[PDB]
Amino acid sequence: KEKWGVAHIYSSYNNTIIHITDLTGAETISRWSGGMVVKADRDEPSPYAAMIAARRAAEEAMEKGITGVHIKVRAPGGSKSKSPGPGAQAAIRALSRAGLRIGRVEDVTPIPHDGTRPKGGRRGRRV
RNA sequence: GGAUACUGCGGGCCUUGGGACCGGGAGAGGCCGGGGGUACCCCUGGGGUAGGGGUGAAAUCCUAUAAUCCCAGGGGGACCGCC
Repeated sequence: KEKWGVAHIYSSYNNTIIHITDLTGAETISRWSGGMVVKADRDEPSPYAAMIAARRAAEEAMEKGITGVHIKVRAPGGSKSKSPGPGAQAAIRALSRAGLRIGRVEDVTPIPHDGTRPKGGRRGRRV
């Protein structure tokens, strides 16, 4: 029989997390970060690191018996940035190549109807 | 002593300036009461294993008394995105 899961991707300017669950999101299957596959902190969001972690997670999922997968991609959002990083697309293509079938794709970046104050300081960062 | 255009004083008239009223509409004008929208933070439960965050690069910091991440619930305070 064909079973479907869900891949949550959390992408940032500093790391990428790929997490595969069942359709309910209450049972976890695999979880891999860009910091498990490199040793430089400045490479955690490299799309190659993302590809590698995606491959590991996909192979573990297949071993567990997962065939299809829906996708929810996310940036931190809220008061932080609303734009994903560059590892998300890499991870998606890597999941496709690993051998899983892909279903729906959606963005779930949480966005403020009007909310809290960000960290700048009325003048932002000045480096 | 004389004159009466202008100004002042006294008395009548006018509607052009201003004010009052009727009508159908506009608008984030103000105050009061009620109902909501996402997001964020804390707590409690379930899943899961080793890093998460952060930078020009890093480290102080959180983490094995189980973090980041995913799910189900409870509470609280500010704000009202796109249009």
